Amino acid sequence: ARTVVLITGCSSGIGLHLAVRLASDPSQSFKVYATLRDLKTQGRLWEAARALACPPGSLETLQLDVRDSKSVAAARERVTEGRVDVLVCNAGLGLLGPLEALGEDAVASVLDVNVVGTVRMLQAFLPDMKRRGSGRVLVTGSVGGLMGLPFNDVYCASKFALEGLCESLAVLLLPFGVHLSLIECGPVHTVLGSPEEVLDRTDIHTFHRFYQYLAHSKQVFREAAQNPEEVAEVFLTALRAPKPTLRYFTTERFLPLLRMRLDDPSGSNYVTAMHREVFGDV
Amino acid sequence: ARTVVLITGCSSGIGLHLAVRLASDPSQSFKVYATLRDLKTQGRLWEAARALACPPGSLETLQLDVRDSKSVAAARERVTEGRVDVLVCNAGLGLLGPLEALGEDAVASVLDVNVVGTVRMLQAFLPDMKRRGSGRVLVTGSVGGLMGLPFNDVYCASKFALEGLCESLAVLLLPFGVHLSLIECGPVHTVLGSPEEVLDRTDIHTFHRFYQYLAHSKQVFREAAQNPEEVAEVFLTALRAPKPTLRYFTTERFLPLLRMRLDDPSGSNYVTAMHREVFGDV
Ligand SMILES: C[C@]12CC[C@@H]3c4ccc(O)cc4CC[C@H]3[C@@H]1CC[C@@H]2O
Ligand SMILES: C[C@]12CC[C@@H]3c4ccc(O)cc4CC[C@H]3[C@@H]1CC[C@@H]2O
Repeated sequence: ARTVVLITGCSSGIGLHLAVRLASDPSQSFKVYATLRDLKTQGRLWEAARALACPPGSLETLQLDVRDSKSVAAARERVTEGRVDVLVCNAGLGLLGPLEALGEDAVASVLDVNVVGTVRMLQAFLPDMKRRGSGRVLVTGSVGGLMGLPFNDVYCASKFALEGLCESLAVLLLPFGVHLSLIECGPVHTVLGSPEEVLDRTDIHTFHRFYQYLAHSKQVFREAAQNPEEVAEVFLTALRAPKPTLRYFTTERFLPLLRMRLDDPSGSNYVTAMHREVFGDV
Repeated sequence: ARTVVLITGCSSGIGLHLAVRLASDPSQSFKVYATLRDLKTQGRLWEAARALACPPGSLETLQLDVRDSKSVAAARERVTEGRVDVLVCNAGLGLLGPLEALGEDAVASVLDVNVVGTVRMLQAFLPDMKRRGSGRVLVTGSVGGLMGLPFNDVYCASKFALEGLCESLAVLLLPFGVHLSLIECGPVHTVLGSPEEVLDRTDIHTFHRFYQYLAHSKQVFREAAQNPEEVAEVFLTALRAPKPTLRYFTTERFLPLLRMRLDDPSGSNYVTAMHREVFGDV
């Protein structure tokens, strides 16, 4: 179809749902290049596509490893239409655990995939959009890019990094007609490490707090996780907005914590509120 | 002396000033390990130390490359007191230019030094502080970690990343008696790329906007840059606070732009205001 969409990280989760949502759109106006790091994981995407009866040719899979600029360049060459109307930077990795228990390689990988990988995509696709004077870039954000969460230090670092990157670009892009938007997701229905391993790399008190955090997050997920269909639709709302805003929120549930965070720049109200919220009183 | 301070990136700028400010303190209560990536750049630090008459033994230089965990481990071993009371994570790199004109290596380096290097330091020193139930960690922040600036995409990405990292850690650290604070700096009196090189890697319109930005920043610096002595003193105010806050601001000048940014979560007021502020009307 006519609007060419390229999405990264479509093997599961939001990327998978978004790819099939667009490819199966009743208007048949989207051509979707769903990219994955490893093609051997494409089965779920095709099963979903078949379930939604995506018309033949509305969806194509490409292997694209955001850690490698050559892979990024090669996938761009595979876009037969010679243009990308909507670029969805969704590829992302999580990392949970006490900071001192995280391997340096794992820390570097999260940043390389989440942040540098997004930079690689923008460097490869943005020039063309600037030239044409049109294009939409949607970036999967997280409420973790808006406020710090204990035991998610590196993940939050990476999501905050995207906020800074995108906001900086948005200020420049205004006159180019290229729109960039972050879709700020809360928990969505869709890694960890052996207790033994974690305990071996941290102290007993940190380990105890980790347990409390895990218990707390499990509850937040139960109460607040959204269906992927609801979240994917927010991407569509952003891509159809004639004048998209910088951020779209999939839920308003965290806006108050965000405001408290915003109203006390010293950060002490937020730190204290979040600490009592997750652990209790200290 | 008694309070052991370890500071990264002391070859120039804030780190250099802070190191000599602490080592020369009239109380003679600080022992400072000033670290540098390359010892051949230590001359300015020693000239400054001599000018301030730092008592012999109040300052020692160590080579510490934050990109290398072995180097981090080796510097930690050189701390003869066997403890670090105050850790100042200051090492930082800047990167200015149109995103598409930045080399992938330069982008990765900024993140590795600014973000992963800080993680390496925390992983190496935080466990000890948690064990003792005391310690202060000061991290050099920037107003660029609080709001996006055009042409500073990667730099802002890295400073925003520190905000997320530190805020996440602060929530956990509250009960450990380990204090973490970001010192949010505006311009301070203390890299770029050939016009030809930049033009070769971007379009003429982006290049034009880059010129406008450079003109604008030159003016902001002239009007708002603070003396390094004033900025270094903010670190001291934070390190002496009995109950330090998460953030200290060296200036209040940008607080309004920060508030506008905070009051419109969609980001459109900020993007528009910043765009007119730097370029004009579009
Ligand atoms: C950061 C996430 C959204 C915010 C969630 C949250 C939000 C608030 C809170 O008090 C705890 C948690 C735990 C899990 C978090 C989620 C894990 C993945 C998701 O992106
Ligand atoms: C980001 C910095 C502080 C904020 C400064 C600013 C702040 C506001 C603004 O409109 C423009 C600039 C240009 C230079 C920026 C500085 C460059 C180094 C410093 O950390």
